[PDB]
Amino acid sequence: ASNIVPGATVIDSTFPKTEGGEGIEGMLNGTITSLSDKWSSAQLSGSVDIRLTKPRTVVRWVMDHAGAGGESVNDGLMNTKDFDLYYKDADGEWKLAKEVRGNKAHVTDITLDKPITAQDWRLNVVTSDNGTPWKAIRIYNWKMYEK
Ligand SMILES: [Ca+2]
Repeated sequence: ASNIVPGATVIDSTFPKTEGGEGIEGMLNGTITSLSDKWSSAQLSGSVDIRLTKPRTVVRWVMDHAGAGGESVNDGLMNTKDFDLYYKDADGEWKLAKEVRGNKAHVTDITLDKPITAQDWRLNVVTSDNGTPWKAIRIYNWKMYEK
């Protein structure tokens, strides 16, 4: 209802185009149905550009990492560590909304410094985990909220 990511389209990414289990769309649907309701990639870093169903004024940004979906629940070794959110401004320029460094938590729930109005948003995964033996990008949901 209030998460405004679901229905978003992928407009660009820096990952080889590839069918198709646990694709990018997995983190857009806002659900944790099962192990298959995430995005996972063997490429340990990269970015995703999405276009929301409409422009939104975003105040809050939530990421459900692997631990939130029941993977490595005890230690969080599979949880995304460094990752940033960018937005495309009115002039068409990408601007940094929020940088995260050193995360280990299952869920990151971040209020933005200020409300940001944009339709196109970018997630950049810098460091995909916290030293799990089975390294991968594993993101259950990318969620954002208006006031
Ligand atoms: Ca999901």
